[PDB]
Amino acid sequence: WKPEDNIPREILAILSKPHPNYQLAFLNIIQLLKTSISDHMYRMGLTTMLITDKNVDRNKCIRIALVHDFAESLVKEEKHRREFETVKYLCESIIRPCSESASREILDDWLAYEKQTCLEGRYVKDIDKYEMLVQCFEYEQKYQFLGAINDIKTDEVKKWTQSLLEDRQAFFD
Amino acid sequence: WKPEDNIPREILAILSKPHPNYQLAFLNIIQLLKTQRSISDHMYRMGLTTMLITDKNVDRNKCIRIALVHDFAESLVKEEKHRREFETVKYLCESIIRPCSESASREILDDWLAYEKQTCLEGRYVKDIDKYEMLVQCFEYEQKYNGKKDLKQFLGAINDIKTDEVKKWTQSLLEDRQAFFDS
Ligand SMILES: [Zn+2]
Ligand SMILES: [Zn+2]
Repeated sequence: WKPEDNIPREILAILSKPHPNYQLAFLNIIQLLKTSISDHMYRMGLTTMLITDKNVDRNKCIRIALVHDFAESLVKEEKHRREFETVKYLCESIIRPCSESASREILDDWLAYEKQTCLEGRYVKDIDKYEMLVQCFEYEQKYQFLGAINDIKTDEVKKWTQSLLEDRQAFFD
Repeated sequence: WKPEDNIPREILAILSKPHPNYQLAFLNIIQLLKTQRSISDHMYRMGLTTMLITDKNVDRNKCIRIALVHDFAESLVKEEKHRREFETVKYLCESIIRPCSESASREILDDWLAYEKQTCLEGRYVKDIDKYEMLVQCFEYEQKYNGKKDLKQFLGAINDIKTDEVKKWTQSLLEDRQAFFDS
């Protein structure tokens, strides 16, 4: 495989020339965030700000909730590896040139989500799930949840889902 | 006028309710921000753009937050228009953010204030980037043609940028656009 087979032809052309415009190349690879996971990650980022837990840097939480689904855009056993190498490629062939801190921190936050070596990654995955719960509920509000209270880690988002389920039982009747 | 006018009823029902689900209501308010002048997508591309700041003297966390909130007063939208957005941010904070995270309320209010009215370096950077990506938009559009172009959005860009770093980005971009038109 090759982690450029999905990078468009002309962005590849932009980066290959010596000392390219890595910023426009980024704002182009991102101006592709609409296929719409851009809204998804943005909404999750805004949601992270509501964590009561004192043991939280919600800034890293936003970082995680802004970069994690942003990997599966290009790209399982082969996946969460080759996704790792495409994140590697974006970090070291786009971000590392014109940004020192960002390449490192971005990769390690992507891992912090894709291995959950941090409480923030756990919160962000909890949110990727609980927002979808909200969406299923607000959908059937015009007319499936699957044990998802078990499928939540943290106690805080567990309580969020508990409130959501109370509202479910209110609605149906 | 008052901000409650520009708010869907379903959410107000979620709110004048005993044990209101403030998180669900916040998620609803966020889920109807998908709309452009999408603005959720605009703020997301902003959020990932601001991470490309290398002015070591900048809190890019506050940058990402200002970016992700600076245009959030937009479900509730002629000097009084900014009055309405200010009262809107305040209404959303005192009545939706305070009742579930008292600190996030004063974080969001002051991040929005740091943007629209400038207060920090992070605000300057986020504003410069809202202009920069619009410039990228216009250039890609102009590229999909032989030119014209659509000068008028470019006349005088390097003067609407306040930071050195984004001035540099914009200089590179204007160079490449002149290269396009030299063909
Ligand atoms: Zn997701
Ligand atoms: Zn903006």
